[PDB]
Formats: sequence, C-alpha cells, structure tokens
Amino acid sequence: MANELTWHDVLAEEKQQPYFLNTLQTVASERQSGVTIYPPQKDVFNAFRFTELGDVKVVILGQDPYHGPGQAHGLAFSVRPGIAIPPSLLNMYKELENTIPGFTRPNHGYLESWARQGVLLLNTVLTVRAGQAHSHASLGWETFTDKVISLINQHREGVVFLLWGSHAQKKGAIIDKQRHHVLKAPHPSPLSAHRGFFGCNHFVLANQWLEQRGETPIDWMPVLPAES
Repeated sequence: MANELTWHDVLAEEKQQPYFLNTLQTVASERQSGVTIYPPQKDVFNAFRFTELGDVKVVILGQDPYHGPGQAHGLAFSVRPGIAIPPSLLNMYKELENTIPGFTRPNHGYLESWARQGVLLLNTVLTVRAGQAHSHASLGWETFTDKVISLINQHREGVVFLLWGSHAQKKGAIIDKQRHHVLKAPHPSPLSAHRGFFGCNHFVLANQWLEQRGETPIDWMPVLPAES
C-alpha cells in the first residue's frame, strides 16, 4: 500500500549523505568518460521502485549486478526478457520445480512479478562496469545497502530474508533472528549449488512462515506479459 512507511522517509536521511553522493558522482564521471556502466540509471533503484518499505515480505540479496549487455535491470537475479537465463537463476528455477509442485521453468529471467509481490531483490552493490566483474564495489554501495537492511530490520516485523552465499550471510548478521525469519543456504551458482542450495527448500518454508502470521504466500512462478 504505503502501508506503514515509504523508503523515502527512512531514506530521506542517507541519500543526502556525503558517501552516497560520491558514489553517484563517481558513476557520473565514468559514464561521462565513456565507460559503459550497467545497468542504466533509470533502472538503478528499481527494487525500491517496486517493493515499498511497508510491503516487504521476503528479501533476497545479490552482491554485484550483471556486467553483461541486456541482462541487468535493478532487481537481483532478474535478467530482462530475451536475456538468456543465468546459471544462478537456472538452479533456482529447478530447485523450485523440485520443491514447489507444478512449477515448470518460466523461460524468461524476468522476475518483476516477484517484487510486485513484496519481494525485495536487492543487490548489495547497485552498479558495476561492463565486463569488469565486481568493478564497482567498495565505492560505497555496500554502505548504502547496509543501512537499507537495518531499516527493514528495525522498522519492520516478521520479515523473510533468504541468505544465499557467505557474502550475503555476512550482511544479515544484524537482522534480529527473533524479529525476522532468516533462512540461509549456499549460492545458486553452478559451483555452490550442489552442496547445500538444491534441497534448501527455501521457497516453501518461506511461505509456511508467511501463512503462519496469516500473510499471503508467494507465487514463485514469474509472469511475463502484463500490458503487451
């Protein structure tokens, strides 16, 4: 709804922060020089565009955004339509198919429908440089995304964070285990996957928790067409 608070009130105070600004003043210079920066600026804050504070239910963190063309668009793991399904996702798709019944691979890495459910797909660092993996880290984003978390953790009760990978598990250390449901597991990545992820069943336990508090469960089957 707007159902409690908006990102702008808990973020009125940060976005006008010295560090955050350099962070964007920086990217500003580069793009200027001619360094293709992904993803486009209009898309930078898309997660926050689609999942208001007061509407978070679940939370999945990503570290660095897709440095490859056509892929990135603001939401973690989410690739645009047409954009070939990145290994990571694939493994999620499967694990999904496997645990949730009836799920059958979407065939589009487009995951907007999830955020429209109240799932925040937050990449810890928000921008990066094409081809240059992890190229925009320590530029301050982590710091923005770090505060962002204490926000939900402190001004929101009973949240679901799914922690995949050690990095992100480093992130939610602050999260109160008592106030917010925190499921952990390896990284959907081809490497991580087999050895913890596959089988984690994070997608279902997630909803068991939401149903529990009487909430609306999540339809992990991403829809694509909306308008046309």
